[PDB]
Amino acid sequence: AAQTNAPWGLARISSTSPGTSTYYYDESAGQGSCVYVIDTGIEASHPEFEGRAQMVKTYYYSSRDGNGHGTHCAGTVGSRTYGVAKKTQLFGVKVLDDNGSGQYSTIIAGMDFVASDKNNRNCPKGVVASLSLGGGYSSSVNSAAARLQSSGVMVAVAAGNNNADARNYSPASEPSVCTVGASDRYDRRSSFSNYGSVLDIFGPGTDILSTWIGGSTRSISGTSMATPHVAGLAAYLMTLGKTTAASACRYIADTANKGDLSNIPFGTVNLLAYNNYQA
Repeated sequence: AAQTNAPWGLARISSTSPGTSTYYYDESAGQGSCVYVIDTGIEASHPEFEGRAQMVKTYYYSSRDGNGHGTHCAGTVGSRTYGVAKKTQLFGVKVLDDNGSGQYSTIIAGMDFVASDKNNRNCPKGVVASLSLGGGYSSSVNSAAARLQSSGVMVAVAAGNNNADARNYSPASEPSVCTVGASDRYDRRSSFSNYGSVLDIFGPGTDILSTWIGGSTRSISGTSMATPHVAGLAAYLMTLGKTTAASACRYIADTANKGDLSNIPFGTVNLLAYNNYQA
């Protein structure tokens, strides 16, 4: 399948070169997979989600996304126009308040929730969790992410936006999950992207168009935007049967575009997520 005039990041993930604008992908499109977006919520009524999104858990007075961040990330995973995996099922877990903030204890509870809640959902092709959030190093936060991964969920986490080594941030620094840095449309490391040996992969993160609350759209930047590209890619590849939740991060690194990014510090992987789809 070909989506013309796609957001640059979608075109990038199906291309061996920057500077194109058509996204190419297998029509299976993540059907039969599920992606949990652990964030500020998801505006599931947005026409872009086509009935495939739902809130399953909140720790606050509403499950609604009063911020937009979670809706934007969910749109990059799986919206019809802005999403990588256009037929996946999206499940929202609201661990962040409408200012985008959340206590680590709530975030940990949300991760353990997903590890159990997947047993209440139909995801024959597999389960992914996208975590566009983080703070300072916490062994308890890292352990929660490790448990979620161990339970059979492909966990993708943002590297962080400090232009610093991600070893000092959580859950970015957890070795067993997929830690995602951000790149721009010219294949440069995004100016804010964290780096370091703990990164597994880069995805598009600068000037990413996606869904927003109020049935709208906007372009924003962050490792929060790169993470759902990788989460959606994992769901897409799992639906194709090419990999599993336990092996998807390694498979994405195996099959990435290699050596194409600029300003990658010595010791950080130079790997850009790529679907290897041959139309």
